[PDB]
Amino acid sequence: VGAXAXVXWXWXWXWX
Amino acid sequence: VGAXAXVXWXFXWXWX
Ligand code: NA
Repeated sequence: VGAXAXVXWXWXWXWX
Repeated sequence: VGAXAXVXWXFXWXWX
């Protein structure tokens, strides 16, 4: 849990 | 739904 890649908040593919 | 900022897959903060 923290910063980098995976899932959650920020840039890439999903919803916003 | 798609690419850009928000929740889902990618970079930033959350789970690896
Ligand atoms: Na995200």
